[PDB]
Amino acid sequence: MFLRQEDFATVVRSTPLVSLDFIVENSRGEFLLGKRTNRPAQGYWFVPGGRVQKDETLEAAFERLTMAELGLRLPITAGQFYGVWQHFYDDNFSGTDFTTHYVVLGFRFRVAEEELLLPDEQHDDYRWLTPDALLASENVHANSRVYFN
Amino acid sequence: MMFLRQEDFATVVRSTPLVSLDFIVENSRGEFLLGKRTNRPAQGYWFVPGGRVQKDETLEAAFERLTMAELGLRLPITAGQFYGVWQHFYDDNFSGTDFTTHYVVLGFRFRVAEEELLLPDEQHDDYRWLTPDALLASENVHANSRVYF
Ligand SMILES: Nc1nc2c(ncn2[C@@H]2O[C@H](COP(=O)(O)OP(=O)(O)O)[C@@H](O)[C@H]2O)c(=O)[nH]1
Ligand SMILES: Nc1nc2c(ncn2[C@@H]2O[C@H](COP(=O)(O)OP(=O)(O)O)[C@@H](O)[C@H]2O)c(=O)[nH]1
Ligand SMILES: [Ca+2]
Ligand SMILES: [Ca+2]
Repeated sequence: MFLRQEDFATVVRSTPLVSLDFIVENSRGEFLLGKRTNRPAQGYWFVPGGRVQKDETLEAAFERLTMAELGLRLPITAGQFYGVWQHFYDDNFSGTDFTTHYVVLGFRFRVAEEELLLPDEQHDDYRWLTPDALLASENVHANSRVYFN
Repeated sequence: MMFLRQEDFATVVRSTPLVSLDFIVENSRGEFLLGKRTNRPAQGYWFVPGGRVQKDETLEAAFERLTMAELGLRLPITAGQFYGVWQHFYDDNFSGTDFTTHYVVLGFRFRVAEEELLLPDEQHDDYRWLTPDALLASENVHANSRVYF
């Protein structure tokens, strides 16, 4: 259920979003971050992830979101559950007039870089970063840095 | 902003998953608390106490608000044992049968002293402390509560 703009605005204004964030490792002990082109956390390096839709199972969401974010569909069985997190932003997808709140389910998994097809819709660049490098940069959003604390 | 007007809550339930905390509440003898629900969804079923997280509310704050509202006893989230992520889908909703309800649920288990609760009558018309074997044997205990045991 991909909502029309009016109803997505009302939803974001009124209730927490539920999302899956992906802690994606390569063959070198590095993790995938993309530089976000959408609000919230626009212009920051952030892990790939997205919200779960109405009446969508977590199993279905994991497949839809891995395909949408990484260009590679993976089943939820590939992910290692990595906690429940909470992300609060002062802005939203279409403005700076109300806040966004996510309750986030983290999942960690390792992939082969050559099997991904990284899309350009939500990020304008992608890097595989070591925990030390990502923790040392203010350009990586705090909500992504904490996964590596 | 937090407790929504009915109009806004209806839009939310129609359009996106709710995020809730369900409480697996044990007494000193190893029995667990179930209430007979007076509201939709799962109306008329025995169910664990629990409720949804509000916009811009931390999970820590929601746990305190919800234990107080559900049990008459405020407990901190540190008292709870994380008990998994679950998903509950219902064909009806708080206002009737016009649309479905979807919850992404964070389970928490903890023991209380029965004598210290002040069980409210707003959401349940009866309460029982049941053994796992007993609650598992009854179709009047909703499947979404039975699975915790
Ligand atoms: N109109 C609309 N936009 C959405 C919906 N869900 C997500 N979006 C937007 O679609 C894009 C991708 O969604 P998602 O990956 O879930 O969002 P993220 O938290 O920004 O990474 C972002 O620009 C979101 O703001 C929806 O139901 N309706
Ligand atoms: N108007 C309104 N009602 C709500 C809201 N959140 C929950 N409710 C209703 O308030 C009561 C208690 O909420 P909760 O414990 O979260 O619901 P449960 O899932 O039915 O146990 C139920 O009747 C819900 O339908 C809200 O933001 N606005
Ligand atoms: Ca995304
Ligand atoms: Ca409740």
